[PDB]
Amino acid sequence: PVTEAQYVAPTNAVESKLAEIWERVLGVSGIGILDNFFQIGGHALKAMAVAAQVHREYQVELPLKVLFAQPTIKALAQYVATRSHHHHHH
Repeated sequence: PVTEAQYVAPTNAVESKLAEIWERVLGVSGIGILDNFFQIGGHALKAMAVAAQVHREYQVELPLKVLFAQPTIKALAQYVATRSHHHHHH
């Protein structure tokens, strides 16, 4: 009960790349930062397919637990961004 905004195109490059990837998986155009993946027509099978190309592209694991909990470009962009950053596992 918070995804009530109108379509808003991605404005940060990360968001912009994920929105493109969604268009290639869903076969539609106009993916926004607030577009709820499941509302667009996507489902679990599609969600797992997103993580497949993204894991190889962004070098990062995306479990369904994140995709389903936060089915939005904004969420994935931040979840991915914080992981792509320079960690210090040492």
